Amino acid sequence: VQIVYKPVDLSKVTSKCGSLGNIHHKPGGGQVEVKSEKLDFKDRVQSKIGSLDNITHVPGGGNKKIETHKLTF
Amino acid sequence: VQIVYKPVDLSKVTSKCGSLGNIHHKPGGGQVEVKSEKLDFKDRVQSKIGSLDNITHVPGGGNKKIETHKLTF
Amino acid sequence: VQIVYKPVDLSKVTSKCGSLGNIHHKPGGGQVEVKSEKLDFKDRVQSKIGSLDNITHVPGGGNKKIETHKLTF
Amino acid sequence: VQIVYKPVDLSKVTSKCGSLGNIHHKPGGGQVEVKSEKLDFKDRVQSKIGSLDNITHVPGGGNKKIETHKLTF
Amino acid sequence: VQIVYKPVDLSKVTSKCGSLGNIHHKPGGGQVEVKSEKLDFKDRVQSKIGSLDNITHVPGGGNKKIETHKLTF
Amino acid sequence: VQIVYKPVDLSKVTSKCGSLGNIHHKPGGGQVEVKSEKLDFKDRVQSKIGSLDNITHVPGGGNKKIETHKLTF
Amino acid sequence: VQIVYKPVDLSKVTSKCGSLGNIHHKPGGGQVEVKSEKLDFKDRVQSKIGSLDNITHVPGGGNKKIETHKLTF
Amino acid sequence: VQIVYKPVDLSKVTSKCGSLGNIHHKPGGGQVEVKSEKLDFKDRVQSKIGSLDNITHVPGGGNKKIETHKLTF
Amino acid sequence: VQIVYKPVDLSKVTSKCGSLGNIHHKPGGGQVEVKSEKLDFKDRVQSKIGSLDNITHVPGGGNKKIETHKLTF
Amino acid sequence: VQIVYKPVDLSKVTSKCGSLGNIHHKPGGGQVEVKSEKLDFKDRVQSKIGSLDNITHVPGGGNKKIETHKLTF
Repeated sequence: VQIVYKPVDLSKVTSKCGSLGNIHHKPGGGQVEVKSEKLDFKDRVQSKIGSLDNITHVPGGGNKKIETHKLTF
Repeated sequence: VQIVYKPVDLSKVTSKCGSLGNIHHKPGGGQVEVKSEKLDFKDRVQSKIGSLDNITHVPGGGNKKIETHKLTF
Repeated sequence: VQIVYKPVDLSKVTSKCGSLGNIHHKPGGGQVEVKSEKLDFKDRVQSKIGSLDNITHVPGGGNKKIETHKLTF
Repeated sequence: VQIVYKPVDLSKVTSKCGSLGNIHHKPGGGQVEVKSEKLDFKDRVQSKIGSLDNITHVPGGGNKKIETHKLTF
Repeated sequence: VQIVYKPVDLSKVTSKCGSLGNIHHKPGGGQVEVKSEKLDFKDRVQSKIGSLDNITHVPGGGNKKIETHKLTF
Repeated sequence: VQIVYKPVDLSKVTSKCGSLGNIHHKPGGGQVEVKSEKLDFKDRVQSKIGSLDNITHVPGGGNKKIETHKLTF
Repeated sequence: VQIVYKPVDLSKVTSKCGSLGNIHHKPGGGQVEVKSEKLDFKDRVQSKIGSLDNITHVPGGGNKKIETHKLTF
Repeated sequence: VQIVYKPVDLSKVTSKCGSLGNIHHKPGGGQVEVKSEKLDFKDRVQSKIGSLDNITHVPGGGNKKIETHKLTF
Repeated sequence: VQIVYKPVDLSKVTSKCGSLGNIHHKPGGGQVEVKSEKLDFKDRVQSKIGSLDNITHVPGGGNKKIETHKLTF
Repeated sequence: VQIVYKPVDLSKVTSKCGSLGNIHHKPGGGQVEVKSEKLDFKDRVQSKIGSLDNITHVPGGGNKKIETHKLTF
């Protein structure tokens, strides 16, 4: 048997911004509490427990491009 | 048997912005509580327990493009 | 047997914005409580328990394009 | 047997905006409570339990385009 | 046997807006309560339990285009 | 002229409580707004403007006794 | 002229409590706003403007007794 | 002229409490805003402007007794 | 003219508490804002502007007694 | 003219407490802002501007007694 796999891609992902400006992010603080006797995790776990966070993700043009090229028998 | 797989793509993903401006995000704080005796997770778990977060995701043009090219027998 | 697979795509995804402006997002804080004795998760679970969050997702043109190209016997 | 699969697409998805303006989103806080003795999830579950959130998704032109190209025997 | 599959598409999805303006979304807070002894979910479940949320989805032109191209024996 | 003023009082004000118990007062938050150009107050004014309060007055027996003894010509 | 003023008082104000207990006061937060150009107060004013407060006044027996003994010509 | 002023008082103010207990006061945070161009106060003013407070006044028996003994010509 | 002023007082103010206990006061934080161009106060003013406070006044028996004995011509 | 002023007082202010206990006061932090161009105070002013405080006043029996004995012509 014969297989040919030549997927072509000629693509653009473009972002044009003149100016972002004055981003103000001032969060007031809260309170967080957790109480859990026994905890048992296994096999590829990614958890977040009792967390009070604040993020400001201001990329000056942040673009993604994902591809996946699978081939199996 | 014979297979040919030459999918072509010539695509644009464009964003044009003159100016974003003054984004104000001031959250007042809250309160969060959890109480759970026994916790048991397994096999590819991603959890969030008792979290008080605040995010400001202001990309200056944030575009996605996803493709998946699967081939199996 | 013979197969030919040459799907062509020449597509645009465009966003044109002159100016976003003054986005104000000021949430007042609340209260959240959970009490659950035993918790048992398995096999590709993504959960959110007892969370008080606030998000401001202001992309300056945020566009998606998704494709999936499957082929099997 | 013979198969030919050459679906062509030449499409636009366009958004033109002069200016968004002054979006005000000020939610007053509430209260949320949950009490559940035993919880057991399995096999591709994505849940949200006891959550008090607020989102402001103001893309400056946010457009989608989805395609799915399946072929099987 | 012979098959030919060349569906052509040359389509536009356009949105033209001069200006959105002043969108005010100020929700007063409520109260939510749930009490459920035993919970058991399986096989591709996506649930929301005891949630007090507020969303403001103001895309500056947000358009969709979906296609599905299936072929099987 | 002659005046005699000997008002006698031998009074009890009693409260007997065995046990108060579990008083739960969890108010959900609201929103309040006021807009008033010019405000002019004088001469023994006690006002409350634009206030979102919550009180829990649980005295373990709270009793009043008031008297006023006036005499004039 | 003659005046006699011998008001007698032999009074009790009593509170008997065995036990108060578990008083829970968890208020969810709200939002308050005021906008008033010109404000002019005079002569014994006590005001409250734009206030979001929470009080828990749990005296273990809180009793009042007031008297006023006036005499004038 | 003659005046006699011998007001007698033999009074009790009593509070008896066995035990107060577990007073929980957890207020969720709110948001408060005020905007007032010109402010002009005079002559014995006590004001509160733009305040987000929380009080827990738990006296172990807090009793008042007030008297006022005035005499004038 | 003759005046006699011998007001007698033999009074008790008593508080009896066996035990106060476990007072929990955990306030979540809020946000407060004020903007006022010109401020002009005079003559015995006591004000509070833009304050986010928290008080826990737990006297182990806190009692008041006030008297005022005025005499004028 | 003759005046006699011999006001007698034989009074108790008592507080009896067996034990106060475990007072927990953990306030979450907030945010406070003020902006006021011109400020002009005079004549016995006591003000508080832009203050984020926390007090725990736990006297082991804190009692007041006030008297005022005025006499004028």
